[PDB]
Amino acid sequence: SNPYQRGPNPTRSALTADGPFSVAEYTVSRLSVSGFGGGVIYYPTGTSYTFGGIAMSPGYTADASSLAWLGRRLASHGFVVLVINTNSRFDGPDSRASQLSAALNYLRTSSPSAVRARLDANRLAVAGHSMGGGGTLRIAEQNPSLKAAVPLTPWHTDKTFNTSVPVLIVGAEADTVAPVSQHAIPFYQNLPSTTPKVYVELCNASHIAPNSNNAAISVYTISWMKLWVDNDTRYRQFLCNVNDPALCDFRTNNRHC
Ligand SMILES: [Cl-]
Ligand SMILES: [Cl-]
Repeated sequence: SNPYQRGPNPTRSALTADGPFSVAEYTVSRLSVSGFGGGVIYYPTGTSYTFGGIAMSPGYTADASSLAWLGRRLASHGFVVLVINTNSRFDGPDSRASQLSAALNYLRTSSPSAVRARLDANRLAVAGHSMGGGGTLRIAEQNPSLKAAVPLTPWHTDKTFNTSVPVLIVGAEADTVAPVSQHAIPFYQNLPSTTPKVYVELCNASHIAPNSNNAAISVYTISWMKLWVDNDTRYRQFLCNVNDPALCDFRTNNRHC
């Protein structure tokens, strides 16, 4: 049962480190693509399976290297992951959405044959930090064929996204760049009631929490991607009846349970 199932039965502990798949890396140079600023693809190797794909945007003034740890972590749990560089480091959230859109088309159509051989382009998802997270909400609303969206410490001036794509938002309690009361929590609140949605808030963490290995971001991002990109109900346990000391808030409409 479940053609998309990959990897062993999960434990929390296994989800805080790199997973069972070996990972290859391919550098997409800036000038080799129109529509975004290149980036790095992390993708499984040593395997004959196909996997869902994820496009992920860094944050304001940031490089793709800021999220390398998470691109590798995801790919090692069984995902083809393209972390973009933006055309300009100063690009805003809606610009980042359009570049996510270009990056997804690139992954499907024009990436190297070794990458395409590992990708099931029918199952794609998006994630992003800061302003990249605002771009994630924008594209989830523009393109409801996506399987999931994970905005990390997100920032946007627009507060309402009418999307049927399942969304998990990571807020940081002590974020002063995108305070959760103005950004993350309103985005959560304003998503449709019928859309499966989760908000998790990291205790004593600031806007830079996504820039380095973080156990909570690892568990919740892996689990949400697994549950919706792979229909993998083994990951429901990490997302249901949550009692996590690392979190200082938790909200959900509990549609995913
Ligand atoms: Cl913009
Ligand atoms: Cl092959």
